[PDB]
Amino acid sequence: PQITLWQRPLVTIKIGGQLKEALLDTGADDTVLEEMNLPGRWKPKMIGGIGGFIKVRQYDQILIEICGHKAIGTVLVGPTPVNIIGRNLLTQIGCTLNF
Amino acid sequence: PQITLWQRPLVTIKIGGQLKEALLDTGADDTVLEEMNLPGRWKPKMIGGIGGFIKVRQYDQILIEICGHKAIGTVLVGPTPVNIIGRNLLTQIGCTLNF
Ligand SMILES: COC(=O)N[C@H](C(=O)N[C@@H](C)CCC[C@@H](C=O)N(CCC(C)C)S(=O)(=O)c1ccc(N)cc1)C(c1ccccc1)c1ccccc1
Ligand SMILES: [Cl-]
Ligand SMILES: [Cl-]
Ligand SMILES: [Cl-]
Repeated sequence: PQITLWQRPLVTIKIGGQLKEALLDTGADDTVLEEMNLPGRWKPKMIGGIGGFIKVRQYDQILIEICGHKAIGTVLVGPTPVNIIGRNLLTQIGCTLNF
Repeated sequence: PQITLWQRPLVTIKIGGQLKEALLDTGADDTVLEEMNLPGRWKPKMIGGIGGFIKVRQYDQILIEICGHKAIGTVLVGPTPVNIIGRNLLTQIGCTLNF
């Protein structure tokens, strides 16, 4: 699809068999989701935001479907204001910016 | 142009007679620039997200040139770790997400 930016570019994602709403975020290097259960082990990660840095849990090789496109990659879990799909998965789904 | 997301989508902007590098950020509601001077009236504002909130100065009706496309809009100025072009100005240059 082609998504304009007059409103937040919110899409439905599917992860662990559940639907969530998430923001397609070209400013985010990484995908970060609100607290949830994910399978497997996690590793520590620090990410920097507008307000400073936070600690998050890093899960690798996680299956996630984004606006109907399947991806398998790194998902960080922690105290984010909204679920955010970052460049690590935007590239998997073939997303570009155009003007 | 078509800008891929393999790397941060950084472009050159011109604002207040200064050339700067800024991030095209579909996740950002607002445009936020590192500390700089701008003409005219401003009011304080808090903007938030990952990490928490920061206080910024809000300047309205500011001329900006983004990757050679002229726009006008609100520019926030404050302690952001990176110059961000948000949706308020992305729309004006006709920027879309495509996949
Ligand atoms: C008054 O209105 C607001 O304050 N709106 C919020 C908003 O747009 N804020 C933007 C001006 C500023 C944050 C834009 C945002 C993404 O690239 N970031 C900046 C880019 C990095 C590289 C510096 S960020 O918050 O630091 C970030 C960093 C890393 C990662 N993985 C994800 C996000 C907005 C938000 C949108 C997206 C991410 C974080 C916050 C928000 C939503 C819900 C509740 C509170 C605030
Ligand atoms: Cl990944
Ligand atoms: Cl505006
Ligand atoms: Cl349009």
